Amino acid sequence: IVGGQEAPRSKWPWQVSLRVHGPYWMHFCGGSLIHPQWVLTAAHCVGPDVKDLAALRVQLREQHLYYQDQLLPVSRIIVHPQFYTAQIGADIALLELEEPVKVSSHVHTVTLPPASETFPPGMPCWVTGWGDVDNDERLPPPFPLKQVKVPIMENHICDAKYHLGAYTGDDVRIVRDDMLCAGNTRRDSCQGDSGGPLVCKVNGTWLQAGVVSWGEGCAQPNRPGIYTRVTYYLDWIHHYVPK
Amino acid sequence: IVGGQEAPRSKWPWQVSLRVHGPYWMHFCGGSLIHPQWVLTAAHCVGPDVKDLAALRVQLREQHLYYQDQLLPVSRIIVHPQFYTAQIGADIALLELEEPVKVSSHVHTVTLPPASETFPPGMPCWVTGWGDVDNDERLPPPFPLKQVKVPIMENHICDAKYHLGAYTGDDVRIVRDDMLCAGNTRRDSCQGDSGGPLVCKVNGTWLQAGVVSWGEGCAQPNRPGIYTRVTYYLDWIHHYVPK
Amino acid sequence: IVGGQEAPRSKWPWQVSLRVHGPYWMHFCGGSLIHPQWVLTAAHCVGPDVKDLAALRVQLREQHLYYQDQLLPVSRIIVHPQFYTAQIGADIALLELEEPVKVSSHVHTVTLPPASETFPPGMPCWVTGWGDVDNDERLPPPFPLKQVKVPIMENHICDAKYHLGAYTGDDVRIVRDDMLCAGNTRRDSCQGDSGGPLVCKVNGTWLQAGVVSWGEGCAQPNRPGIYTRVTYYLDWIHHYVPK
Amino acid sequence: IVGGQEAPRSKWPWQVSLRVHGPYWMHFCGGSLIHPQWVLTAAHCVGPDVKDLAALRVQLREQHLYYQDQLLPVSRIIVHPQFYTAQIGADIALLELEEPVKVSSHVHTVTLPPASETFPPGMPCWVTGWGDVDNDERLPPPFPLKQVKVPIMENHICDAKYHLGAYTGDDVRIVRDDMLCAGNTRRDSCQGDSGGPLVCKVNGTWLQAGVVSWGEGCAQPNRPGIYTRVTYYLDWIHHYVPK
Ligand SMILES: C[Si](C)(O[Si](C)(C)c1coc2ccc(C(=O)N3CCC(c4cccc(CN)c4)CC3)cc12)c1coc2ccc(C(=O)N3CCC(c4cccc(CN)c4)CC3)cc12
Ligand SMILES: C[Si](C)(O[Si](C)(C)c1coc2ccc(C(=O)N3CCC(c4cccc(CN)c4)CC3)cc12)c1coc2ccc(C(=O)N3CCC(c4cccc(CN)c4)CC3)cc12
Ligand SMILES: [Cl-]
Ligand SMILES: [Cl-]
Ligand SMILES: [Cl-]
Ligand SMILES: [Cl-]
Repeated sequence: IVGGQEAPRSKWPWQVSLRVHGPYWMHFCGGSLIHPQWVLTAAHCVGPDVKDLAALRVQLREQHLYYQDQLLPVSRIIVHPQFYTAQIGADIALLELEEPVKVSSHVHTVTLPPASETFPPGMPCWVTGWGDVDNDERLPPPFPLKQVKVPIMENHICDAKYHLGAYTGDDVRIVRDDMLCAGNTRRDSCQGDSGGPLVCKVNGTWLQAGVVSWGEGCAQPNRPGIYTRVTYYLDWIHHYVPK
Repeated sequence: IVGGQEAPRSKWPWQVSLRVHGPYWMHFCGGSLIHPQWVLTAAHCVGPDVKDLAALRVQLREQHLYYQDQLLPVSRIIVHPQFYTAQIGADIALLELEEPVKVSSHVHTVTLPPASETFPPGMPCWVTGWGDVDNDERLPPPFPLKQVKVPIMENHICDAKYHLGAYTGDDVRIVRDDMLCAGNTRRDSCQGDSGGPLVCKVNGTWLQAGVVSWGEGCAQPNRPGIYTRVTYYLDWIHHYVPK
Repeated sequence: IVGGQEAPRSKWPWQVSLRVHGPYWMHFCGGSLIHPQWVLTAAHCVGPDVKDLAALRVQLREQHLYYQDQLLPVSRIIVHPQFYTAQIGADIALLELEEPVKVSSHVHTVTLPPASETFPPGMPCWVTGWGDVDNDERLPPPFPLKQVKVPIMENHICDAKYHLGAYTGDDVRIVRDDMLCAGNTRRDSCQGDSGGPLVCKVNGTWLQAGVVSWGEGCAQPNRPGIYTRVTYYLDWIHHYVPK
Repeated sequence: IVGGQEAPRSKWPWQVSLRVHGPYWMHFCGGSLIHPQWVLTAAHCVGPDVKDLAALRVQLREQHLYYQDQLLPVSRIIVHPQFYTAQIGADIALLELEEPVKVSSHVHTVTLPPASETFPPGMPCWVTGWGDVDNDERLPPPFPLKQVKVPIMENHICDAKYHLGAYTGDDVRIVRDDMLCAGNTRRDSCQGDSGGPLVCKVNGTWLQAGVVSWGEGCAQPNRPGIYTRVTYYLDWIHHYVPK
């Protein structure tokens, strides 16, 4: 997270951390608890090439990474079959937990938006994670969960910004219709935040609008953060996750 | 270049090296001389973002990098407007030199293929360059130009390989129709070879079939190297370079 | 620490961590609390060149680095004037804290040895710290304090080992008389453990025999760890620290 | 070499490069041809631990490293038996070549000084090598041999300078009697120049005064380059090398 601060312990009860087996169970990507037995994340965290399930675990909301880990095994990785790279799109994946989590006020699910939900330009949303704090700047120990408030950007404007200072033809889409943009040169998600949630409070209810997907660096001029648009893939999500 | 060997001095008179300004004028991609005032390279080497032309120079065929440099400045960088990433396609670009080069038996242009040549499996083709000699292994000093003979794999077969060990659906195309596949687990191009030539001997004449573009690593199982298919982009090239 | 295990919370109440200011207050050496206002460490951790005192802080016994830091600033750095490198000797230094620490069962001083204790082979001795767990392997998060029991090797025997596989003449002393050897190819201190304590239980009391100083790598054949012999430097220490 | 320039091809016919076996025969240290069958170098380049002779070769004077290598095998490494580290001293070694070199005006021996030779403070001398061009700045390709003119410094002054900004007692020697100092904040030897020659023209004859040994960084305030004093070790040298 670039330009944020450390999150209050009471906030973001759905945030998860994805961990890969090595010398330790290291954080590589974020995710969100969308049902007691399912995590929503980015396909590029876990694909497109097939991964060993035994080398992956999930960690539920933690103030500080690694300090009080209680690692959860995963029973299935479901990567959207249209995914090959984040720039092409379909950057979305599900992880089915081995058990349902017992929900509490401290760890619980996020609400998905209705199909019709339009998160309008300017709407204040929040992105969270334990990613880098700037380009090539790691989150320092003790690895607090960070948050930053970022406004939704309209696709057409976000696409136009990506074309400024580029050779790419103006009518050739960079930011595609299954993607959503947020952030500026002071506030953004960054590497390690991938797969985590962009959430917006709509009439007082928190809805997950996006999944951290990609961008050109973090907080760079004319290069807002790009997210997979959750509304776009609701039907695919609902094919596996109970409503 | 993975596999193969140091090129004889008499071969590949069209090979160029692209250099970026820093503590020294460092090699970062290859290219080919297609006209005395024009170099053909990969878009990903010089885009999609606009770079400072003053910080780019070209070196004509050299047996060893850096030893006998005579760097040439560039007046224009022209990048295919469809280009955004190598995995999407249109990985092709042109550099106009500030002056025409004087040609000779040692340094001269390569012939572009007619629109109809398809470069089928079994054709004798070579890829050349100063890139890495295996995944994450640098070409050692004194940096000789390398060459390797690479076998063509038909696009549909190549695409099908790219789907083995992938989540990507089998009918979601990975290797696109403007690309070409060649190489195996002993013979391939690698990082630093990008933008250079794949040339095939057709009826006694060397034609440039491909521009080194991408792949999943270098010389990995089921993952041939991918080239930009030059025939696909002949009309574009001819918008800029005289016939 | 190579080998051994995470220390129980009740053990080594004297262990400290030295921190250098940067993107975070990073652990770079250990130390020991020898008086409420004084820490004993290795000279090589803080010298021979004079450093900015404002950029140094000390953390008292913590089970996990960084998680619950309460950093304490330093008023004086006193380095043995014979010191230039660890291989020459006099690898010993004192830090005066700006305030006295409040002691308890969890955090308190270690007892210095009488001038006459020699710490012979067979004595039960432990070395503790947050350093590397093998040559060039970092202690992973969450950075637990480690301990390992290390066997003492008599100085002359240790010196003779240091000469095996060396050009150095056998009568040119390597392990000097102000040093002490301990450890083997399974149990040793390592980088990041420097400046911390080697403690040996003598007649029911824990005494600090050694300060972690140097060695040829960590847990390597014929190369025990080398410590600064605390008894050699008692008079110096007592020039500064009250009895 | 810090602050130098590329050497004329006619200069320094005694300079050699020491090469270690890996992915290529990489330069690690300098040396000097002091007899047709012997190279003078620093012991820290090849010790104090015993090295495999088969993994070492010598390269005679070359304008550019790696370009025209003709690598020479070594038949004996002789490391001064008093050597353990450069800061202690005796940082001097001999390599006996498998054959005598055939001398020419382009490659030939350097003259050693007489025992009595005093290279006085201020005398202009030259150091040469293919080392780093500043702290942590590698010599760029095509790796030219560099030179820089450096004045001799008196030991007592050099020792005093090393004490400025240090905790080390003023009467505790840092720069020892077998060492010689030269250089300033604009001109110095650096890592990779080790073992190469410091040469001074005395009444029109070039004599080797020093062997590049160590220092605190390169070209740092109050930290001149330190060399092994060749006069000090003449008798040891003459024990193996014919006069
Ligand atoms: C994940 Si990749 C490594 O991405 Si790119 C550097 C190619 C990339 C393409 O578009 C981009 C657009 C942006 C960024 C970028 O700036 N990022 C940093 C910031 C980050 C980020 C993350 C989270 C949030 C935010 C928002 N602020 C940003 C997103 C990535 C990176 C990119 C990649 C995608 O598909 C691939 C397919 C293959 C490979 C691959 O294996 N290689 C590349 C090709 C190479 C090769 C070279 C020559 C010849 C051959 C033939 N043998 C091979 C071998 C190694 C790599 C990839
Ligand atoms: C200890 Si240092 C960093 O030197 Si060494 C790595 C060659 C060393 C000398 O003896 C040793 C003996 C052992 C080890 C070693 O193996 N270690 C790894 C393990 C570690 C350790 C730590 C804790 C516990 C244990 C026990 N298991 C071990 C101790 C170090 C290392 C060494 C050193 C001491 O005094 C110095 C003074 C100066 C410098 C220094 O600044 N430089 C070296 C010289 C160099 C230079 C080169 C050519 C010309 C010039 C002139 N401009 C300069 C510039 C950079 C470095 C040092
Ligand atoms: Cl919340
Ligand atoms: Cl040819
Ligand atoms: Cl204890
Ligand atoms: Cl000369």
